[PDB]
Amino acid sequence: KDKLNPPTPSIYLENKRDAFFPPLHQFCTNPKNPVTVIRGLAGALKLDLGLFSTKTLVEANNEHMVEVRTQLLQPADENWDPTGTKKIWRCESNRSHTTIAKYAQYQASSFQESLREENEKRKGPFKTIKFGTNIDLSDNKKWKLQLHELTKLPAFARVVSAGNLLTHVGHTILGMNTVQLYMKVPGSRTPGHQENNNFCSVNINIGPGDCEWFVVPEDYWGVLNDFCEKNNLNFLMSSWWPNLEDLYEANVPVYRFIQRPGDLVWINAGTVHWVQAVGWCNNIAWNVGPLTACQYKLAVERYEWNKLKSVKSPVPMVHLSWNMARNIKVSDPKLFEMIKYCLLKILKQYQTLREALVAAGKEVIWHGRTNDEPAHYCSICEVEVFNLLFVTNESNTQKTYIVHCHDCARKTSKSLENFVVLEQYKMEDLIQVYDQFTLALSLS
Ligand SMILES: [Mn+2]
Ligand SMILES: [Zn+2]
Repeated sequence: KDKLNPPTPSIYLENKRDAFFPPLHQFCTNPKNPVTVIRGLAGALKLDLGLFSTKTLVEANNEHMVEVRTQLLQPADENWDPTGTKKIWRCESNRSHTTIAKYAQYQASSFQESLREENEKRKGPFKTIKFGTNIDLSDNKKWKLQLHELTKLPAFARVVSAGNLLTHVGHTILGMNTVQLYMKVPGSRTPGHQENNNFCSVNINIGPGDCEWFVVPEDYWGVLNDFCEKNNLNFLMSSWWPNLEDLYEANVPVYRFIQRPGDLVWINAGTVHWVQAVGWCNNIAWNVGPLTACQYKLAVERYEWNKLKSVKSPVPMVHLSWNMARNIKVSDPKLFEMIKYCLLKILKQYQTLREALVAAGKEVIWHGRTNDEPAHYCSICEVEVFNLLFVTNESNTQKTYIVHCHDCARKTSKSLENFVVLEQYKMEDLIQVYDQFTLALSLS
């Protein structure tokens, strides 16, 4: 079917008016558009992409850390087993570290080398390449000019904004509400995935070369999960590169497009995607969480799925839900009902546990909290832990306060005799936040 190769939702910008036009924001967050390519974004805003060129990055912080992926240079849109015999989903990829200066040297000499090959005239086996990924641009003292340039974007796409759920978390989530950079050579691949907790993502290509993107809508993610399981792969944790002929056979639609320098790619919530560099280029990217029923729902879903799969959630959705109720006026009826429902479940579960502890003669110790204090996760199983923290007698004494969930504490100490129970929020105060959380009127 032609329906299996649909056109890319595209927007063509010419000037700042186009960029700040409110129907642009609405188009991107619309659940019917799995991806939006905003062409000419940098040119329309007069963004200086030069601030992210390799030459500029070397000057700024030449010893900055780069995560290296070593990969094979695969042909076109395919992925072959190392012997060149058959197309498979699993990708070979090995990890190491380097610096911006050292990777810059490789990026440049890579280009010079292919110029010489091009002037020499005249199934594998495949060449080996290196991809510089996940470069941390969180420090405002190291990247002042770079980060300031990105405040020129329209609000809905900024790293920080009043309408961004990740801004309301209240603390840093590295690489989600901070910027990451990528330095590439041709063939540099990002394997198949969904964003952390299904949050939207924003990506700008710095150039000078192009990237090629492959995209599948959220509601087909289960099909790809089966494919992984039938090929002995972990959908969430393994490196895989889909066989397009398999997807076509299974009637999965695939959006495919080219991202040129200055183009911005908006990946909508839960959209499955994978990417490869066509030329030599750098990219920047971060996450955003629009205030919509769709975004909140898909985020909660992935939060619960990660528990079943024993994978940590980078976004603490309990902590976030309470902050929304504390600080945000919500006027969408559907979104409001979702948050209210979740808070009620949290409150009931907490009341049940607390009464069980008291009925068994276990002391609950008032511990309170400092504000802007991040959410806590279990030091053993990495689940989010809210309000009641389980800490060993020894860790308490030393005031290291090393957090455990209730289940992990019980597994260690059958009657909790080795633990104390710390409480960060009074029940009356949580009940009030819940009771005063009501639907705001908006005529929009
Ligand atoms: Mn991504
Ligand atoms: Zn645990």
